[PDB]
Amino acid sequence: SLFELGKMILQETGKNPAKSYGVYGCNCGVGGRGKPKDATDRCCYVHKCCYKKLTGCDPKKDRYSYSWKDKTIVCGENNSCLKELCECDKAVAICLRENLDTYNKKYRYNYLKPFCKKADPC
Amino acid sequence: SLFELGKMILQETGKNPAKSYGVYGCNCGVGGRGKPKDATDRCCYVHKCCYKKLTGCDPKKDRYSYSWKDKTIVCGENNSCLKELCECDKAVAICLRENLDTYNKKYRYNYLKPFCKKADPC
Ligand SMILES: CCCCCCCCCCCCCC(=O)O
Ligand SMILES: CCCCCCCCCCCCCC(=O)O
Repeated sequence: SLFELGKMILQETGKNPAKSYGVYGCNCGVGGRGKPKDATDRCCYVHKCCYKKLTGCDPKKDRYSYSWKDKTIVCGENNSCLKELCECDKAVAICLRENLDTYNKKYRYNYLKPFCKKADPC
Repeated sequence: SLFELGKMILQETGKNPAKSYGVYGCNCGVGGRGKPKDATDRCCYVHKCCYKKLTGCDPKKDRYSYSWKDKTIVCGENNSCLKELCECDKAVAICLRENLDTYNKKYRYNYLKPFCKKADPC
């Protein structure tokens, strides 16, 4: 769910996840995808595409189990859809962390999301 | 949609809407309803209940028309659902402004939303 996702992003990036990513760029946070603004935005683009392969569970509301082992997100023993969900979430938290070097605060609150250029198919 | 809603909140409160209200209390922003933490939180509770009873349009996704007339939000006639939605948003934006006087920063990023006491039925 959003809870696990946020917790993962905090754990990987060290950053308040709604603050940094809730409305970032054309792909991070609320809304759908769009032409990505930068690498961070692409992480989110990839994450939303990842969600589309999911059937059987709801990425926003379904909670799942994971742990923190040797500073690594470890997706739990769940079920098939929840496992892949957890893996989508882990992957975006890692990607966001890896692209902290180019995170741009000026994209943090993109209230112009509805006007982002249409995303290409996943 | 979220676009109109965030814009009204900014126009009414003067505050970055996702920043102040995206994760506030047990009721504002992401997630569902819960026992309100304060007056600001209560505004969002009422807003979420307002959303509950709409039919015909999607409150988070569906754009609508409104105007800023003498610093008043004036909902366009739109259609039945979009107008009701517009009035839902207008109401919460006004409510949030009216309660800035007790807004509490300590509630701004409640990552423990899922553990709020269950909200009463709308
Ligand atoms: C209490 C519920 C937790 C709320 C935390 C929300 C933080 C998630 C925002 C980060 C966006 C993730 C990337 C994406 O949009 O796919
Ligand atoms: C692209 C537009 C993004 C706007 C995101 C922020 C929208 C408002 C957040 C707070 C909503 C308060 C009312 C409620 O929670 O029901």
